[PDB]
Amino acid sequence: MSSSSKLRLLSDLQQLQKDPPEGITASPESENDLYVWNATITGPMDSIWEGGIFFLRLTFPEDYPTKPPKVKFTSKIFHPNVYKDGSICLDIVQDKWSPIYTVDSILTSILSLLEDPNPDSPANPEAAKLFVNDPKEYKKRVRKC
Repeated sequence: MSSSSKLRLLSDLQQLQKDPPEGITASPESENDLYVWNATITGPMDSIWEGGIFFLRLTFPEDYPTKPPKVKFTSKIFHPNVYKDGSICLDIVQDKWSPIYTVDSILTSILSLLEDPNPDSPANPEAAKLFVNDPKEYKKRVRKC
């Protein structure tokens, strides 16, 4: 189980280093622990996110990819699917996890959440209600966290 999770994490990193997705970076924090990663994503170049860069922490279980990583924002953010501690409500790293998802797919999915939030799972109900009912105020709260 230890060698298989190491090998899969090595494989996920090799994929990212070969074809890095636009605006996304990710890697182990230290070469001695493949199970704790830092990542950055670049928000859409629109009037809400303004190309802002956000920091994330991914921590992987010992039996990855059978179980998903835990992913959280370490940058502060105002967003319908992000809890106060930065943890993200995203079903593909939760109830809908599948070993088919690499770090690349996970981070690509999280960037999509930024530009297109899911109002159905409001981790942040205030943000969700503004996104749905008052977009000008939503944008205001996004830009001043």
